[PDB]
Amino acid sequence: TGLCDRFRGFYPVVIDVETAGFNAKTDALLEIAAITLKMDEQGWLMPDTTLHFHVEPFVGANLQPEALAFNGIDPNDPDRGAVSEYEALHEIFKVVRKGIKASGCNRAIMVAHNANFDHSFMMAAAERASLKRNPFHPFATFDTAALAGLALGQTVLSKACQTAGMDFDSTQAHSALYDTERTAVLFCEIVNRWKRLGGWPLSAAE
DNA sequence: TTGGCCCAGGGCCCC
Ligand SMILES: [Mg+2]
Ligand SMILES: [Mg+2]
Repeated sequence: TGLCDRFRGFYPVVIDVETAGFNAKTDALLEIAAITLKMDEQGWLMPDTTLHFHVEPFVGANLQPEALAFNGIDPNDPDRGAVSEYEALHEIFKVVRKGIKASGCNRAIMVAHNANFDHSFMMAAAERASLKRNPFHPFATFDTAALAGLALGQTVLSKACQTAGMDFDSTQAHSALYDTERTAVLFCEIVNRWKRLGGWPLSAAE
């Protein structure tokens, strides 16, 4: 009933990014939050550690106005508190490598909504900053849109949360911290409901 | 417990 036995040794980490566009290679990463997970004694999954950073646009990054219109971020504001892609990701990777070790996992896997998006941005930022020993799987993800489709019959984040019996706020939507937390709680509830229904462990049904 | 965008009104929701 250990975390390391749940996902074949993958350590699931919830990620949401806010960006200045849809292209991971050309558009600025502006914000990232990460939430690691843990299992209790009863084997229920739940949020553990929470990290959140404002990110300084990389050298030569594009900034799409419509993106900034959508997320309401201003990369010029000297008050936002931005750090380098190197800084935010170094911190995230350190906390993650520590969680992998403590739980006896061997690799992290990104949990995110329409996960290829956040995965592509984090990987692009890691490559730019030349971070070595990136603990995240280089192509596998746990997409909560697909998981919600299965569990809840909904793929839109806000709707999936509401369908799962969670609160989800519009006026708080479109900020990394809130997004990541709701996503983490959605993922945990999906995993936990599968367990409550006797789908896990694989021996439980019989 | 989406308001606003994008291809008048409908449907979309990873920025
Ligand atoms: Mg968001
Ligand atoms: Mg997102």
